[PDB]
Amino acid sequence: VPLEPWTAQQLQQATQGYWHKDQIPQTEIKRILTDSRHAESGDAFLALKGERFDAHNFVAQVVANGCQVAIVERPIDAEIAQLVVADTRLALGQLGAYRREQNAQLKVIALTGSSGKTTTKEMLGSILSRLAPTLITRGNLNNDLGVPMMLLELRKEHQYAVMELGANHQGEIDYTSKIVQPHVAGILNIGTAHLGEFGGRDGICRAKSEIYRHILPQGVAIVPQQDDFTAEIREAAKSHQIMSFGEGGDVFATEIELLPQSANFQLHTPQGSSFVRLPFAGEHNVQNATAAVAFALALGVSLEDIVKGLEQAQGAKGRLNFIQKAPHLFIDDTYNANPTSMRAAAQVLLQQNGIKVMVMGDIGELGDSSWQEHHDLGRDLAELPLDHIVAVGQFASAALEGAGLHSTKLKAFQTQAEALPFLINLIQTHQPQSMSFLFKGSRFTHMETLMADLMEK
Ligand SMILES: Nc1ncnc2c1ncn2[C@@H]1O[C@H](COP(=O)(O)OP(=O)(O)OP(=O)(O)O)[C@@H](O)[C@H]1O
Ligand SMILES: O=c1ccn([C@@H]2O[C@H](COP(=O)(O)OP(=O)(O)O)[C@@H](O)[C@H]2O)c(=O)[nH]1
Ligand SMILES: [Mg+2]
Repeated sequence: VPLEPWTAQQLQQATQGYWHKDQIPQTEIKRILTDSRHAESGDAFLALKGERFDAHNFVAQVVANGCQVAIVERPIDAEIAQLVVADTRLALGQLGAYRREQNAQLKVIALTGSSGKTTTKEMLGSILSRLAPTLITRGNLNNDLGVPMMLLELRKEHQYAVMELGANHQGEIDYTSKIVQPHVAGILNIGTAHLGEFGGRDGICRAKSEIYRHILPQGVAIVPQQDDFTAEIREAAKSHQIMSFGEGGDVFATEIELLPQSANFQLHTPQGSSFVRLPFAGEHNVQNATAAVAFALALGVSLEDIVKGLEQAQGAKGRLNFIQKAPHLFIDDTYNANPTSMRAAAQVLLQQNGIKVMVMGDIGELGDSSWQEHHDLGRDLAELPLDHIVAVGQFASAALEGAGLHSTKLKAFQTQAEALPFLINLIQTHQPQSMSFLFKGSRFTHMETLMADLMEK
């Protein structure tokens, strides 16, 4: 915020809807929201429906709260101006697309990939915000509804927009990218497909490849040079000018030095080279950095400004955020977690100093291997130079059993409420000594709360 307001005319024109009983708002709309709990005077309540729910059911609530404007699929019997449209989900997409179009001064990026989307997006935001007002995706608003919701936040001051697209299924990326109308778009990588997921990895590649379809004239397609699908992705982008990142590509890194909380490397590009002291840890973040560089070069940003942007960029919440507290270290890497990611984080914890204790949560999405996965993990993780391995969750016992000849190193737990005391006690268990805490786990375990609860102590 703030938000550039809408006039009744603009709302009507973008959706081609009609004002119920000719009741046209005489004041502008300051905001368009879908949450009936927050709609107030000046807002336009957009009623969405879906699997087992229909926000049209809550229109009386926004009316009671002062809201006098709503965007609906069917006229409701209540005292409120109503812009009637055929489909409110499509109308939302049209409102975002219309605002995007009205902001002709924008240079737009759209990116996707199986991993590193948010990090790369943050890196670009850092680079571009140094130059001019820039709007980047917030949180996970990267789907059919999220993308347009973000575009509603565009303002005349914005010169750049970095839109993250997180869809993985056929036709989804075409939908959101068409709304976005990017000048530069591309794919970071193609990961693994869900167990039994229709299409497999090939399906993810075809889905994400839809991101090249609506690149504007004289635009640029960014492609990953080191991915199992590089050849297929290059073919999909053949109708556009191409720039690549990764080994053997246009933008790549050499002499990488992985430091405890950062990474050093020599950056190579068609616009020259430069050393980079990247304030992010791990090789994956170096790869994300190279992608950000390619995306930025495609927008005409100088190499000098790109490096400056990278060196002062900050990671997203829950993505390896180093929090130093007294002689103790707290690495908040709770955003999400998977098979690999969990073992990778363990290492980063090792590269640190003092007493290493990895507070992990449930890795949620291994259907039946939830026991087998956590079993082997706790086995290999407890086999590392790690000191203590606190495991919280329903499959925490699966890790304790897997520990095997390392059961004295791992102590399972069902809840944070039960584990918290163990960490507080384990703190003094080592008297005044430095300790490195690394909190990981799937998004639903919200391990950041436990970490916050332990730090607030
Ligand atoms: N290039 C990469 N390859 C593989 N994993 C990565 C890469 N960059 C980051 N990660 C891993 O992905 C996790 C999330 O990173 P990030 O939020 O940037 O990705 P994302 O693609 O936005 O996630 P989501 O799919 O939920 O949108 C990190 O904790 C990290 O382990
Ligand atoms: O009771 C509800 C359920 C959903 N929504 C809105 O409708 C959107 C889409 O909901 P859906 O269940 O279709 O997808 P989800 O967001 O849960 O993935 C959400 O982002 C909300 O903004 C709402 O207003 N009330
Ligand atoms: Mg994301």
